[PDB]
Amino acid sequence: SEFGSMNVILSIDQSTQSTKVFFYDEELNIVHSNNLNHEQKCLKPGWYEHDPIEIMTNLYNLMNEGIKVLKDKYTSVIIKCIGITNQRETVIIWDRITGKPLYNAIVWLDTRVEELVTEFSAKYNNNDIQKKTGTYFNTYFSAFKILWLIQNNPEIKQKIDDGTAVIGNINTWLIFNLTKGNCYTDVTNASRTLLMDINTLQWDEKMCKIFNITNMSVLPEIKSNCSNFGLVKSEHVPDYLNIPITGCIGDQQSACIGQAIFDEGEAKCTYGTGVFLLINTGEKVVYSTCGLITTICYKFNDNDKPKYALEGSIGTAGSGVSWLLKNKLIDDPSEASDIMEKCENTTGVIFVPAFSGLYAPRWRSDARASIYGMTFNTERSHIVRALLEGIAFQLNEIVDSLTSDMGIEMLHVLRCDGGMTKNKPFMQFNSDIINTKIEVSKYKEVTSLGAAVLAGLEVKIWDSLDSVKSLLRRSDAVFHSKMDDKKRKKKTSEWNKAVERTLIQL
Amino acid sequence: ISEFGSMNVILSIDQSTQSTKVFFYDEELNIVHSNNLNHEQKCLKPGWYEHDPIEIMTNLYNLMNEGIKVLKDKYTSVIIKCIGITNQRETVIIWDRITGKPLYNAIVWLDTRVEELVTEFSAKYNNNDIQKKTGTYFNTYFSAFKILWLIQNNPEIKQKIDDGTAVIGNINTWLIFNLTKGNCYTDVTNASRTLLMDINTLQWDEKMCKIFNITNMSVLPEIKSNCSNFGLVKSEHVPDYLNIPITGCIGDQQSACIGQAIFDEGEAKCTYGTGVFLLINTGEKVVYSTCGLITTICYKFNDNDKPKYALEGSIGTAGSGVSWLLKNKLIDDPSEASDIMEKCENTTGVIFVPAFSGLYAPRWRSDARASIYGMTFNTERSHIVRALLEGIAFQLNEIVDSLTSDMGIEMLHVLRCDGGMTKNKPFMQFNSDIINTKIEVSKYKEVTSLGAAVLAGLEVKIWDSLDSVKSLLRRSDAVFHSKMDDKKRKKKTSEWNKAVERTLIQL
Ligand SMILES: Nc1ncnc2c1ncn2[C@@H]1O[C@H](COP(=O)(O)OP(=O)(O)O)[C@@H](O)[C@H]1O
Ligand SMILES: Nc1ncnc2c1ncn2[C@@H]1O[C@H](COP(=O)(O)OP(=O)(O)O)[C@@H](O)[C@H]1O
Repeated sequence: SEFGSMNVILSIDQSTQSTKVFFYDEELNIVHSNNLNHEQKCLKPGWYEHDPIEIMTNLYNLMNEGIKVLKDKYTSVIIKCIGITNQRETVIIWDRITGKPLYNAIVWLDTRVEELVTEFSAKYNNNDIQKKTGTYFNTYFSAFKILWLIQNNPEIKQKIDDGTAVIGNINTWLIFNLTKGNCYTDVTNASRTLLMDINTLQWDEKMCKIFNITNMSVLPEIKSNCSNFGLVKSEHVPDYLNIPITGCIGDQQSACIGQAIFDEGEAKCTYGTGVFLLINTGEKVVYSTCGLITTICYKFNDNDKPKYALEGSIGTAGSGVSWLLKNKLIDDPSEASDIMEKCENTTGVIFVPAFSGLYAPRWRSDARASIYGMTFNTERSHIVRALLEGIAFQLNEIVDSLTSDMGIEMLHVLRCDGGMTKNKPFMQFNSDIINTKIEVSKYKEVTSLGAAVLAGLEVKIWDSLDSVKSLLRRSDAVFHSKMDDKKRKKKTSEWNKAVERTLIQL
Repeated sequence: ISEFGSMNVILSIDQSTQSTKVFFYDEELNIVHSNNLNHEQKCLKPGWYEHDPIEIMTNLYNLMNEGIKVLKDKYTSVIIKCIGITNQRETVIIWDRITGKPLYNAIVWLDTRVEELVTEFSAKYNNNDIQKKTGTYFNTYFSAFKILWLIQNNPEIKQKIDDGTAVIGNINTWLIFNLTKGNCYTDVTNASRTLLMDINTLQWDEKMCKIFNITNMSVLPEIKSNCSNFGLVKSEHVPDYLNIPITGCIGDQQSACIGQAIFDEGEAKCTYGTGVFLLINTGEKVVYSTCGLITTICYKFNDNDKPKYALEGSIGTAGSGVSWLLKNKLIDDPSEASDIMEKCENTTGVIFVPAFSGLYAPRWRSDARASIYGMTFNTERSHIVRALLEGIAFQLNEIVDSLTSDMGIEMLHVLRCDGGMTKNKPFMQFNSDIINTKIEVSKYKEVTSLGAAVLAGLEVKIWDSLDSVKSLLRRSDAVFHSKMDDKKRKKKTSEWNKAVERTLIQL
């Protein structure tokens, strides 16, 4: 119909929970979006799988309905290019010629490989693994899952050996189906497999040896984030025939592009159910001394030195707000904002909210949630505030660890997203204790945003990264530290003591 | 009007902190009638706590006169045979011996204006010699530091003590003085709560009075035994009571031991109310505590009798931990606490050291705070509520294990329990397990007025022997025996010990 010309960028965000499509214009407004859940298959405990075909069929459905919606509004709809971003680590093995999965996707959240990680960790110098791949052995990354498949599945062992299978992360799987055969990954995804030399950006021989990948040609070419990943040829999305796929990045790194985290000492934190952090380390490979992850932030082109990052997680810290709600200590999450406005301090109350142990730098799985310093005067308010403060303290320990390893004194910025960022009193406390400028982005959808940006740069939609930079840096709330260093030292040491009581062996 | 025949009764007066109660017991110890009246709890500035001695007296006369009218409007021949007095202890009044005017309000045991003096006097004296003399260290609760404060900030009180025309009395003395229009008496149990009595010889102490500026020892009432003739009622305020004998007198906590039939060594009572505190009968042995608990007099029936002794321990306002769960929405009603301990068999590793006001005896750590340990995302209101309740039991067990170690015994004969936490049977059962004791909950709520009726009736020979009353008094309404093996007790109390360690370790 009637409304004229419309040039768009398709950004696909294939998430854990669902599949999203965003149609961006070249000013980076969302002209249209939709999404579709897929089933989160948890068979026995610790298992977590996806139907790779369900995901693909959801994707086609979304692509086809989006373009009809756009074409029913505008006169000349042009989809210029396609950006792909995705749940990392999650792995599929399939048949190179029919494209049938030889098994479901095994999601990053899956832990059936826990016993193997223990075994292989007892046998190998985890220190040499960290130098090679940027991380110790773990249950999240793809390799131990690829291994489990090789060990409990004769067909997968055999078609890996004969060279007629493909081992792919979700991006590879998306691009292979859309282009009817192309076998690619990018640097950021490749870095989440346990198979890639973190220094040379190549599939690693010794790592594959460790993991029984006997034939290295089943692994897709590692491309850079901007690159030609092929043309759409699928007959499932007829309107998209011959449209170029031109950006590809893992979700967490995509959100760094959406948050314009481009230079060293620039960092982004998500405060959702999970609370985790990425610090851009410039062109320097920094290895952590406290067990945090060395990753690839991005590499735009083949000529570029890649930019590196450091990664840290405090698990599902935002679920401590759900736990206050279960125990009636608040009635609505919004009440947490209210409480931290009214309540200036906790009157000496400290909450070490280690419900699942303490993560980096301490690494203590045996730590539990502990509240200290209460009197008859203590109220829901004080306990709720302490919990929230306990989240900030954990986060500060990670920042103080990563910044110590990087040889810097302070973060340039911490760009923040997720639902806890609606709490401004809480944002302010994080700024105080960490000693950092905190900016909350203008955009919710920083993850799809980064893939659109990458895809648009590759086809030269904008004339330079600087053109997009100032668009991307728009903040919606800004925070500077209002706490003196003497008071920071005093509080974080009261925290340290409370963590000591929590951990001392008796 | 009044046609239901003959009625012989014992009057029991319970002059409490909060109010004044009258109980008319028959000689089967049924309550034929009771009534009561609040008096004002005066908290001027912080730490201060006073009563109007006249308001109390006037409440008492009002209750006495309305009770007897009620009885006389029902019965044909009402006979009030004797009167028993029990009372809030430690609370002190100084008055004029001849007019009976108070020279100042009563200063309630709960009052702490004397805190600086206790600190001073404690820096100066061997608190160890004080304990041997009086059964306790210096404190803000007992009468002497309040009598002292009065002497120091009040020239009239200093002067009329010096010249011999004033009386220093606990609430019993005050009651008996006004009722009999002049008699000046106390009993052994009240005397023991003044800081002025030799805990061994039952005499007012010279040296202790020296310490406290009681320059003239004749202002102190004669120490009587618990059964004794305290005088006849002569007051014209209660005309119907003229010439009725006052024949029992005891401090409230010791009266409850009499009502709970706590007569032999190794027999103990615990109250689980807002406050949670314990008394263990030590037989005829004066046992001094090695952990700062109080050596007191349980009772002495007659002048010929060797007194029976007790040990006393308090965990402060532990029952208020249940109010704190309610403020923080962790339960909706105290009754939900019983429900929770039925359903919830354990706390899945969760421990609550409920030290809201610090830890009392044996540890004595004012710097301890309330602390909760061992939680995961799976922890629920139930687990925290049960942990708190279990934390109360563990504190109590430390006190029992202290007192029993000083007494040279291995186990309590019984623990007779009262208060509203005793409606929670799963909680009573856990205390029985951890402390390792038989727990009996009495048939009677009103064990405090019960004891004074018993004492008054024995004095006038209403019953033929203490054994006559004993079996009546020992009626229980619930009984608990330990269902926990000693290996599990050792494992739990040692997990508790470690949690108290984390709470207290200095960093
Ligand atoms: N006003 C608030 N104050 C503190 N925490 C909040 C507030 N609102 C939401 N949260 C927490 O934020 C998380 C939800 O944020 P979101 O980013 O949508 O989660 P997810 O990462 O699961 O998508 C939950 O942990 C929730 O309890
Ligand atoms: N079912 C119960 N479980 C646990 N505690 C209870 C229960 N019912 C009442 N309580 C507590 O008992 C105390 C009240 O008992 P009571 O002996 O009447 O108090 P007080 O000593 O103030 O007169 C309060 O601490 C109250 O919260």
